[PDB]
Amino acid sequence: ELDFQSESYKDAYSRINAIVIEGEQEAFDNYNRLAEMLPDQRDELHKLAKMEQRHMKGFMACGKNLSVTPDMGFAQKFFERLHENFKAAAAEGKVVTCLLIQSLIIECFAIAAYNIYIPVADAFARKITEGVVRDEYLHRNFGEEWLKANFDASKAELEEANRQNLPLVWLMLNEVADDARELGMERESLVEDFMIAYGEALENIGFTTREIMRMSAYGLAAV
Ligand SMILES: CCCCCCCCCCCCCCCCO
Repeated sequence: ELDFQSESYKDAYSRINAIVIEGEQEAFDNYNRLAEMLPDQRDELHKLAKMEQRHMKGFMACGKNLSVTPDMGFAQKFFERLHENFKAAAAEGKVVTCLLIQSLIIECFAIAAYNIYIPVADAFARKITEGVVRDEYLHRNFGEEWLKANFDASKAELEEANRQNLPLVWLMLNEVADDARELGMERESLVEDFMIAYGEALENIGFTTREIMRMSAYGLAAV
């Protein structure tokens, strides 16, 4: 009983949908830079970027389906600080920090958003998103397997990158709140599903329960 036609919904949608398009666009780029920095896995590293471009096109289609023009300007600025950190990190061969930003933080944020979105999405959008989500399950998380295979060498930079970057996702959660509520996506649910995905991700890489509690609390304990 959400009105996908009303002006509130389309308005909030212009920004939310833009965020996802932009996030996919930057994932595409990011996974290309990662293809350079790790030329060795560039094959698998190139397949993911392409996959996100597909996903990006899908969400664009979700936009026209609702006859909504996505505010791509607002979306660019939503990702800017994290995009800056990724760029700077990338410049300096800091591949661990790049993977944490893209493979862990960005992709946990998206998986959380997609699952909250589905049960309240319109028919077309729900289909695309179910597809996107399936694609994410049925492919290895590259950066996560890498970081895991390389944990001891990467542990310290990860903790640092987590301190530099986790708070920015926290800002993004607060910024996206109003509009997401309009779409029927509860803010509490998003924070919850994010932490669950991120915490599990940090476990898989090699962090202990105590380390995971410490690292997860870095955004919210400042708030
Ligand atoms: C039309 C999609 C609805 C879900 C919107 C989620 C609200 C904000 C989260 C955006 C996260 C974008 C990350 C994409 C990265 C891709 O790998």
